[PDB]
Amino acid sequence: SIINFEKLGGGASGGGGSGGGGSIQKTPQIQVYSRHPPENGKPNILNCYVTQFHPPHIEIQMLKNGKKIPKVEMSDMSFSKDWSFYILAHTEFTPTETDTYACRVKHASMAEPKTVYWDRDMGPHSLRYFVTAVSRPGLGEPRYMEVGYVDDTEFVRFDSDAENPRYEPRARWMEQEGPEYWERETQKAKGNEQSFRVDLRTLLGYYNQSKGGSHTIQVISGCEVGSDGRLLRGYQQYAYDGCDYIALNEDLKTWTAADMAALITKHKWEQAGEAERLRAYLEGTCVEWLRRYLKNGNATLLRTDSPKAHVTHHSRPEDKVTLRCWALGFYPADITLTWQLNGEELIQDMELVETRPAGDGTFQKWASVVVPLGKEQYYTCHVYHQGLPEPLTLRWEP
Repeated sequence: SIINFEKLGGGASGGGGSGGGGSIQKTPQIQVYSRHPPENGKPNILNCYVTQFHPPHIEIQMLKNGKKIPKVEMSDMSFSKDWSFYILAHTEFTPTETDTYACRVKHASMAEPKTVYWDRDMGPHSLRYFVTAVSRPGLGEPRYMEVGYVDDTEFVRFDSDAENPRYEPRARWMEQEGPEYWERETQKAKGNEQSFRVDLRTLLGYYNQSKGGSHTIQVISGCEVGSDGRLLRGYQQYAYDGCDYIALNEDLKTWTAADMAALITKHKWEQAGEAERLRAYLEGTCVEWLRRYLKNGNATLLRTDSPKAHVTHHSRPEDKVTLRCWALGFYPADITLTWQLNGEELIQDMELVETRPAGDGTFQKWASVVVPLGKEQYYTCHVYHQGLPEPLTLRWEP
């Protein structure tokens, strides 16, 4: 159960100033890949994973031979610890030897759209809420969202852009909670929504910004609990336009304000004793709810799926070749892939991609290294996953 938020601003706006402000935007990183190994003629799923962008508004199109693919599905949007957003776009497809596919992304951080082609060669716990409020002048009321996570597993979601906004279960095990729980969570969310709507208007003034620009307020609120049931860390962090604004310090008593706008909120919260209110929520209410969700999600939550791995071989200009170590279908996402030459790790020359979702709940990752042609048998790939009884060792097999 997410906390009921206290407004960041004093209420009254103004701050005689317009067209005086705006922060850096973050460029999207893109990966295009199939869910399953690509076999010509076999239906598969093609993914376009877009991460690290800010603001949240983004346009994604998937292309087949240069033409827009009409039926492209989009996952709900989320954001990570660094405040940057991520989303997965996917479409069904049956790959062929000669059909080219690509993913095109339009985002304010870039001058023109970016097209990325599909290259098909060869023991604690935490309850955290990720909150997003995005103003959108002209296009309507601000979009407000509350997303809940038990150990990085999304389990509840409230989105104001739904037809009649309501908290929804995102894991089957939350279906146990009765009507009173959902009703109370839904009403608290709508109350929180109003708080952020007012803060959006107020911070617009604190930063002397134009009235027609879209801005974002984000929050990460929650608790990390040790196996002994004791609070390990409490979180109450805010960002404005993707940059730190204010956060409760580890002492659960004082605040760290990132700029002068935030000092106004800090002073306001110190006088009202907001830190004490959060400390109580973080050490009590948050921990109690986390225990209740862990109980209900028991049989589902702890589970792990070890990576199925293998090595692929690819030509490089002249006497060099690339060995690519693949780790597929694993869960959770945490994993380590390394290449060794003579029992020694070659981290400083490996090429790797950020771990990514297959779209079926599992993850994928690969690490590669360039080696002399004919020396492939001198290298070994090591896959360390928490689901592995023992770290895996693989070699290229011809």
